[PDB]
Amino acid sequence: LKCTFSAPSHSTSLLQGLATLRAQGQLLDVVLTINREAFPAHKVVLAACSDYFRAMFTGGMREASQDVIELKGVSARGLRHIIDFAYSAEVTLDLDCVQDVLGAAVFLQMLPVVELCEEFLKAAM
Amino acid sequence: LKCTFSAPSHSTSLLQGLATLRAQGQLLDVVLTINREAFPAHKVVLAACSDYFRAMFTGGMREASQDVIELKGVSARGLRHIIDFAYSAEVTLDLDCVQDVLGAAVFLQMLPVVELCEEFLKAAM
Repeated sequence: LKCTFSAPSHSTSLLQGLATLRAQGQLLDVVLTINREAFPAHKVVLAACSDYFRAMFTGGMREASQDVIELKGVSARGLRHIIDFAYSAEVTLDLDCVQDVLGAAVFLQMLPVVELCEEFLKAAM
Repeated sequence: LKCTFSAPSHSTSLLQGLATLRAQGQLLDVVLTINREAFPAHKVVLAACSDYFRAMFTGGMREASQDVIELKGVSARGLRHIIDFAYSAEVTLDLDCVQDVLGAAVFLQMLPVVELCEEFLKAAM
C-alpha cells in the first residue's frame, strides 16, 4: 500500500520560517561585509539558491570556513536586495536601485532576480 | 515608479538546494542521535518548519548549545522520515512504518506530516 504524499505549502512555509529566524537574529553563521557594512545570513540558505555562494561556502579560498567574509565584486545595496530575495522570493525595484540589484544578481548567479529586473525595466521604460 | 516582484519558483528551488547540500554532507551543524544512531541536519532548516526544533535550537534548553543532541523517547525510523520530509516536502508511507512516523511527527510537532499520516491511515482503512 506504499504511497508518497506531498505537502505543497511546505516550501513556502519553510521559506517564511527561514526569514523569521534571520529577523530574530537566530542561528546565523556568516556575516558578509562590503566596505564597513555587515550582512548577516545563513550559509546554507545562500548556498541553496546561488551557485556562487555554494562554491564560496563549500569550497573556497579558506573563506569557506570564516564567520566574517569580505565580499568583493558587488555593491552593498545590490547585496542587500539579493539576500532579502533569498529569504522572501521578492524584490522591490525602482530606477535608482536597479543598476545595483541587476549587476549583483548577475555576479552572484541568481538568475530569477535577473529576470525580475528585466521585467521591471520593460515596464519602467 | 516602485514595484515589488516575486519569483513563484524560488521556494521550491531553495528547498531542492537545501536537500542537495544535506546529501553532499555540506554545512551541517547538528547531529541528532537516538540510541547512538546519527541524524545530521541543518538546525535552521529544522527550526524553520517545527516549533519543537525551533524551541530546542533557539531557546534556553541545554540542547541549544550542543552540536550532538540525544532525542530520548523518539522513534529512530520515525525521525528519519521527519527529517527527510523537512528537506523534500514528501513522505513515503506504508502500513509497516506509519505508526513510527505519526508518533514522531506528533512529538516533534511536524504538523503537515501528522496530517499526511492521518490521510494515509484513513485511506488504508
